[PDB]
Amino acid sequence: GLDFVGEDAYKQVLRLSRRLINGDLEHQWFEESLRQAYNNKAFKLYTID
DNA sequence: TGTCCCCCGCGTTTTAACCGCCAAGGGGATTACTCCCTAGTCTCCAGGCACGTGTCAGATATATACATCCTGTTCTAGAGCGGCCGCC
Repeated sequence: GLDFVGEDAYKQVLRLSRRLINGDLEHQWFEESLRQAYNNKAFKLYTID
């Protein structure tokens, strides 16, 4: 369920940051989703927690 | 005994070693279900062991023959000496 289709990207990355701070996201998957979601442009949110 | 060049003691400046802190995510450790194969017999039989023996490669033997090592003699190169020549 890390895909972004059928949902606004901003609310989705907000929820992703919530579970990212929550410590149950397996970080590499989170930066991979950011890479294939915003075409590598969201590199500043890797250390949001 | 000498030497000289190879290694030690020390000054200086980097450098990565140890420590403080942080997550991670493969991975060690534990628990459980289950499934194969190894524990344990019965019977037997075909390979393995004790016995017996003809035999074929190794050892003894000795003149012959290697075979290299030690030594003697000769060849040739090197240093010393002496005679001859030119110069002051």
